[PDB]
Amino acid sequence: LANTSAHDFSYLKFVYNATDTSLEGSYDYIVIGGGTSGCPLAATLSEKYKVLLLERGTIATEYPNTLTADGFAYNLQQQDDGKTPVERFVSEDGIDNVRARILGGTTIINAGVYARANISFYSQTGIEWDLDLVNKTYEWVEDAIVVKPNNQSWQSVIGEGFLEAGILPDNGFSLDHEAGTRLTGSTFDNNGTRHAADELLNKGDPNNLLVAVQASVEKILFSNLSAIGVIYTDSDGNSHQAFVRGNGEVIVSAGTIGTPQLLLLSGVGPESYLSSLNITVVQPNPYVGQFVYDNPRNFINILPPNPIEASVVTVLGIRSDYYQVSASVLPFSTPLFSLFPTTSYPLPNSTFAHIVSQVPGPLSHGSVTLNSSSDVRIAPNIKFNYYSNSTDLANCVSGMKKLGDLLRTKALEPYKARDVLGIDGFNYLGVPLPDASFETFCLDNVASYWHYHGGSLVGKVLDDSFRVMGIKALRVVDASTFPYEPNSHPQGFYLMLGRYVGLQILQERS
Ligand SMILES: Cc1cc2nc3c(=O)[nH]c(=O)nc-3n(C[C@H](O)[C@H](O)[C@H](O)COP(=O)(O)OP(=O)(O)OC[C@H]3O[C@@H](n4cnc5c(N)ncnc54)[C@H](O)[C@@H]3O)c2cc1C
Ligand SMILES: *[C@@H]1O[C@H](CO)[C@@H](O)[C@H](O)[C@H]1NC(C)=O
Ligand SMILES: *[C@@H]1O[C@H](CO)[C@@H](O)[C@H](O)[C@H]1NC(C)=O
Ligand SMILES: *[C@@H]1O[C@H](CO)[C@@H](O)[C@H](O)[C@H]1NC(C)=O
Ligand SMILES: *[C@@H]1O[C@H](CO)[C@@H](O)[C@H](O)[C@H]1NC(C)=O
Ligand SMILES: *[C@@H]1O[C@H](CO)[C@@H](O)[C@H](O)[C@H]1NC(C)=O
Ligand SMILES: *[C@@H]1O[C@H](CO)[C@@H](O)[C@H](O)[C@H]1NC(C)=O
Ligand SMILES: *[C@@H]1O[C@H](CO)[C@@H](O)[C@H](O)[C@H]1NC(C)=O
Ligand SMILES: CC1(C)OCc2cc(C=O)ccc2O1
Repeated sequence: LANTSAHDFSYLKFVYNATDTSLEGSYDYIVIGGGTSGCPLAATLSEKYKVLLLERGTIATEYPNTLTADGFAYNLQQQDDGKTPVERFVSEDGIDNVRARILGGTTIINAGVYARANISFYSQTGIEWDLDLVNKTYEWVEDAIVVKPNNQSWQSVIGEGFLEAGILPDNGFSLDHEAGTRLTGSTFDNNGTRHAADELLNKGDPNNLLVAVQASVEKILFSNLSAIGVIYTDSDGNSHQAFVRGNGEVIVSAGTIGTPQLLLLSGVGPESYLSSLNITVVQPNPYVGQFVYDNPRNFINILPPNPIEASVVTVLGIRSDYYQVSASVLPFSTPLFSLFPTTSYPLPNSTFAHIVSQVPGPLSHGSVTLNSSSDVRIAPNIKFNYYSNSTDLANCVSGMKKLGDLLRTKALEPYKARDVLGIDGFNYLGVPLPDASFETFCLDNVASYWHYHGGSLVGKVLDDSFRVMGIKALRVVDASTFPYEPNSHPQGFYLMLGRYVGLQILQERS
């Protein structure tokens, strides 16, 4: 595991403004999106080959509140001016949400929880994974940016509570997604310093890796149909081109939202849809931007009568049908955008525990469609269809019942306002817990867990080597690739995946 240490910006020695036309030319690899998967992918490829990583956002030093645990709230409170590390959006379901716009991607703005994929996930996918290498790649990530968290009083309360509520066994400290209660890893260190995917660029070869920031990739260029390069615009609005050469490849790592958007803008997607927008079809595929998922977050907020210490989430309660955590949160008068599903939600006057359950899968899905047929800076439309699938609603009911059981534990009893027998002894911010009343509560108070995925699925858009079917020299590696979560907290899987696929590409080519 990593030690406590300052965020390592050594890689800035090979980070350039996209305004620099001398970045234009031929590379072995172009990676689109310097995010969770993109950074370790570009770093891994750079060991042997000339790599250009293109990121639309700027560098994290521009936004210092990205670099500490106590800055997390600030980035969600900050208004979206088009340059900030948090890009705000609202799904067509009406649920507020955010995505990253910064070098390091969503690892620079997230809640830092680190876990490995459920070990059953690999065989569920039917992909022929090299499982030894998957595990070597987790250790490569974890040695760089993951710590064993110190004890935090609220996380310890919640962990005792989960165990008392029957979320067994006690797994102690473990990175594994397994049934029961555990302390997991964190990408915040014990000093509260954020570590992130951008630090994995420090593993790249500084003679082979170049990173362009404020590089907005607008189109994949095509040739036996092959990807050959990209068009990208800089912060001044000028256009630039970069190309791959020989046996090289373009990899799209622009995320659940960015990947399908760029594929559609490039003419890769459903024929009738693209034809309807007068976008010339390069490669018809009915599934680009289809099977987009957002695992529901359902929650209560308790307001203890005595202050609790704020905490980062480290203690997880895992069952097959729900994944539960709690954060202890300082009061604020500026809302954290997407913490609550709309801007019309009460402000907390005192410290509160946000007590949460996540629906696995989920089975409900929607889509990403273009808002503009030309401008990548215009966010696409996204709809998740929360609770359209009744299995999802059934699983939320089970989770909400378990949060009921948690509020009844001796662990939580000291946080009640009134020493009465029932959970009405708590004071709530927003809607308290109440099968039909649990269904209404699930449907009406749903928020994003922020762990959205899909839009470029393996088995739909991609083959088992993450290649776009029908196109040579084009891959996709990010959270657009899988229809189900790998675990409760997927950043660990997607960081591993960038390097892993990087290694498969180098092997394929060797
Ligand atoms: C607020 C929040 C909290 C979270 N908390 C946790 C947690 O604690 N633990 C956890 O495991 N998971 C957490 N997640 C989820 C997890 O962090 C993400 O699912 C994962 O990081 C997604 O990785 P990605 O590579 O698919 O996307 P990203 O990391 O978002 O990378 C995509 C990159 O592409 C760039 N980009 C997009 N389009 C273009 C373009 N056209 N040209 C150039 N660049 C482009 C973006 O700016 C971005 O940097 C959280 C998510 C959020 C939003
Ligand atoms: C890139 O250069 C422009 C001036 O041409 C400036 O406005 C911008 O802030 C620079 N971006 C970065 C990331 O340095
Ligand atoms: C990979 O690591 C996990 C623990 O995360 C372990 O259960 C599993 O046996 C390992 N698998 C292999 C193939 O080594
Ligand atoms: C962490 O500290 C808390 C004190 O609140 C203690 O109860 C808990 O047992 C500790 N956990 C471990 C694994 O040491
Ligand atoms: C597509 O172009 C044709 C002209 O060839 C026009 O009739 C039609 O309205 C256009 N559709 C859109 C959505 O631009
Ligand atoms: C792990 O994934 C497998 C297969 O997809 C599933 O059967 C199991 O419920 C998951 N375990 C947990 C604890 O989520
Ligand atoms: C673009 O987005 C807005 C809301 O975000 C939506 O209401 C509008 O109709 C969208 N346009 C298209 C063409 O999808
Ligand atoms: C829910 O999802 C499964 C696919 O995983 C499907 O069999 C079923 O039709 C869906 N249920 C509903 C209510 O649509
Ligand atoms: C549990 C979850 C979703 O994640 C982490 C988190 C942090 C804050 C910080 O102020 C507030 C709420 C919150 O919620």
